[PDB]
Amino acid sequence: MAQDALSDGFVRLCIDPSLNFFGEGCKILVEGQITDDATAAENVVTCVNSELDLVERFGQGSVLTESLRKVFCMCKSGVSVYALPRADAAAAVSAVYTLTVTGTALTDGRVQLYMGEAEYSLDIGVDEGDTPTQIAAKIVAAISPDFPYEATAAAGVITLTARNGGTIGNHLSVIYTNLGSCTSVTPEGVTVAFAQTTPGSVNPEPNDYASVVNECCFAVYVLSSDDTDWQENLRDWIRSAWDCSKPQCFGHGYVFNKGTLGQVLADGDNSAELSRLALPTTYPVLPYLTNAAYGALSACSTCENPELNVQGQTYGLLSCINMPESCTPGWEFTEVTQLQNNGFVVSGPATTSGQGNFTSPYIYNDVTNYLRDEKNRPNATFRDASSRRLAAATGVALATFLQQFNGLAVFTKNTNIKTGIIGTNLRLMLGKIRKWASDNVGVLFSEFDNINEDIQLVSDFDVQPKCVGQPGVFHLNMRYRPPVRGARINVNLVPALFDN
Amino acid sequence: DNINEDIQLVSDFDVQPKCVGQPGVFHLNMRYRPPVRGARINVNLVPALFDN
Amino acid sequence: MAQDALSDGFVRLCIDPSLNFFGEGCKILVEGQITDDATAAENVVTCVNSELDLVE
Amino acid sequence: TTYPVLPYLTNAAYGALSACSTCENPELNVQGQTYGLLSCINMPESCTPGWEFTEVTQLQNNGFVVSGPATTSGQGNFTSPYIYNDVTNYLRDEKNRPNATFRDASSRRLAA
Amino acid sequence: GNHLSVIYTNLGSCTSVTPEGVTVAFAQTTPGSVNPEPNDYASVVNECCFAVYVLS
Repeated sequence: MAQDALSDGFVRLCIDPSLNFFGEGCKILVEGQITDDATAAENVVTCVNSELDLVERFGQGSVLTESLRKVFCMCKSGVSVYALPRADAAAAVSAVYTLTVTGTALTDGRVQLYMGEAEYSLDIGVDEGDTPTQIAAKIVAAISPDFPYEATAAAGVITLTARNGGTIGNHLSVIYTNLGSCTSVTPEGVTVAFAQTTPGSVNPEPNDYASVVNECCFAVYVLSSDDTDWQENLRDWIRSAWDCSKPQCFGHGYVFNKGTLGQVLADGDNSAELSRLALPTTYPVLPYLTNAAYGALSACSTCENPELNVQGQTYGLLSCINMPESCTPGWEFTEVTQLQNNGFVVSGPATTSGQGNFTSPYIYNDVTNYLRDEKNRPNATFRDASSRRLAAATGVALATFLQQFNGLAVFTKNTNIKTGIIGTNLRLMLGKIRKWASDNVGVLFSEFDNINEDIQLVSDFDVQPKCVGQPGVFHLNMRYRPPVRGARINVNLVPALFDN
Repeated sequence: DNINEDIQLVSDFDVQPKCVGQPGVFHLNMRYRPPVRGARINVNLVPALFDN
Repeated sequence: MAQDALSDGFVRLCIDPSLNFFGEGCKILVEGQITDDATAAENVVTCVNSELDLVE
Repeated sequence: TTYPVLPYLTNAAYGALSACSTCENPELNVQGQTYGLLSCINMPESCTPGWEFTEVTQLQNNGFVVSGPATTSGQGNFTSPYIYNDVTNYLRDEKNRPNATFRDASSRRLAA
Repeated sequence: GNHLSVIYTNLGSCTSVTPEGVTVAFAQTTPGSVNPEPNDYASVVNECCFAVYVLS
């Protein structure tokens, strides 16, 4: 039994509210810790298809699953997500914090605490007085399973210990939002204190990228760790992906650095391959969540066109992260200027107030840690990440163009081509290359300073000594500039008065 | 390279000793090269920044 | 493998913003005093490549 | 050692491509992603190439034909290989002198 | 025949749901020993022109 309009089988109808027409966007790789209850294989890259399989595959409340949660939040489409799970060192210890409640509530109301991120913050209320600290600590009825820490729920005071060992858990921050003036009435006589009691000690230091990411290409690398040694290994891998010794894969990596001004400036190892997210000691959010948000935002979820800058309050808004409002900005303006001038990406809140509501941050500058070329000359050639993106795009675009000369007859010495032959020579190849370069002014390039000096073609015979040059081998030199864009306006405002 | 040295033709009477050569027998020597074609291009790419 | 456009090995790409196309222009000699903390050999003509090797 | 395909199938495909479907004009080189694609062979994608680039360079410089896949990924889908260099095993000379007279397979066809 | 290779594509996670609890292992137990070595080309390919030879 069938239906008339469909019975003959000319139209074959399929109804599915879960199909996706989008093609396979670029690739992003996320690397972080896992836990024992994970079912994914250690030290092996895998593909992730949606939010839902986390925890089962990558463990409960582990760093990697939390990072992937933001990665899949900033990208509704146009990206492919890959994961590189890592395991904790066997000797690593877990950091410990104590949240000691005190007093005895004597007025009814609500108490709402901020923990790590807006998702892990909870609002819990009490409807009667005379509740001791024992009736307090009922918070555990609200703490989510995904919180990266475990609450002991002891006798009146709850202790917090990280799930993943090492220094990564050494960053939890707890804030009493309603302690100050607010429109929500807080129980009177309640005082909650937060303090640390033990740090982490050991972090894993894998050095095997050449075996797990051997040849597959990735666009953005996100590393959920704060260890300088691990970051240097990733930097070396990206160096390798760009070296001229063999065909290149390119790519750009994102890391963070938390500390005081004098400490953060000590991590500037002139890395053109890294964007370093400088954060202060008093930062109220888990750093790797912000790092993952920035990485996933810049990972072609916006950059389908490589020349776009991830800046400002529109194209650089990390809308997946929420932090409470505060008067203190985190960095002073002079500290911000120093960080920006030394090669660190600085973020800030989208609004300021003392009421303590939730706000999202954004990014002031999209910069790489590059400050000096290989001859130690300071310049801004690779100051912006868009410069690296454009260099990668130009390399591929130029490589595709030159393919037409592969297998084409080449005439040297006597350069007269007999009628009917299919071939070329140096002068005609140079003309075609110049024409292609000129056609691209406005897309890849800015106008050329002197096109007669920027592009040069020579044959291997002209270079090598007699009887050593190989036949059919050519050398090309090309110098170029990327397009310019508005950066700043300095305004002088002079209020006069009506006169004469 | 040099057509005058790359092709040479000689008769048998010129080569074999006297009274041993044969009539209507020739020796030809030819040297040639195959055609050349594009093989590789070495590209140096030197990014800069707008100045002056 | 790397990337499809660069995999076959016909085009071998090098990206280095510190390269120079200029040939060697003719030479100039600079003669003057040094100090005891310099690491250069006295009374020996040597080439200088950039402004930054100085002092030491 | 880790080649994931039956060795003789690749050899047969290469020979069939280089014999008739291409070389009725003897000066063509069976290389690249267009004129040297073995479209009748499919193998899963892999992050590992089988040969490191230095090994590839050594094999090429020692008179061996090397090949690789047309595309790379970790998902494991099917891809076809192609020939990097269409080269014979010729080195040295009948008088023991290194030269490249018969380096390319098209040289033999042109000589014939 | 000493060259067979068997690969489990969906051992790692993929868009195809591999049943859980299933594992397949592959190994060799006995190799080959002897191959033919004919030397009679002069009688079967006697003066007939072939452009390409394939040896499987």
